[PDB]
Amino acid sequence: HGSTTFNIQDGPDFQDRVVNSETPVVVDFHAQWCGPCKILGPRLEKMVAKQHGKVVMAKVDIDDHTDLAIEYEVSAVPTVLAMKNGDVVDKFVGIKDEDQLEAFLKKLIG
Amino acid sequence: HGSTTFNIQDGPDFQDRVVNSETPVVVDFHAQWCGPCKILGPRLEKMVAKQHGKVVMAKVDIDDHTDLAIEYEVSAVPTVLAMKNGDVVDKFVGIKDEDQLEAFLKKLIG
Repeated sequence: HGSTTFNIQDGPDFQDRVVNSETPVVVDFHAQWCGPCKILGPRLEKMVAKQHGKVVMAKVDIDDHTDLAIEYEVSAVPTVLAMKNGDVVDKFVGIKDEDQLEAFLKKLIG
Repeated sequence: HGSTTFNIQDGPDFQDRVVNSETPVVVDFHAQWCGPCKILGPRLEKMVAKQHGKVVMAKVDIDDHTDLAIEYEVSAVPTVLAMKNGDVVDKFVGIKDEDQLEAFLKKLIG
């Protein structure tokens, strides 16, 4: 699909848009009961969008995607994984501000 | 309805077995991706079971029951709420050992 930011809909959708992505990906594990996700989520989303295809953001609602949180050993939300060619290359938990997200994205993109 | 320990199945099951409970209730909010819930869960279930109906334990899987987590402002798991006559009277987050769980239940029960 056209957008660099998207909700993961299922396991195949994850395999295709994350594992098989040809660009680096930020996977944002969140949930509707997690207050801090409501700050982080839109923040990162906007900054990912500004990169115009150099990075993509897969949003994963943990409640709809329990398997995925198990596979990635997510124990709290928000968790954001940086992924490349199918593997995890960086991670953080909790909120980060704009400068920190910018640094996180530059480290991933180059 | 003979067990003092039970999984909450839906909204009405919650209003009936927790809000409308005649006994003190320990509500355990857990998920399959949360490691520490696998220590706490069985430990607390066993200790509640030993009380033979002076308290009950309502288990709430947060992924099957997002709504309850939103209502009770659960921000992380494990979160355990103590409830009586439909109100929240105590709370803790994370694992506790048997001495702590034992004090917690004596404070609740009396």
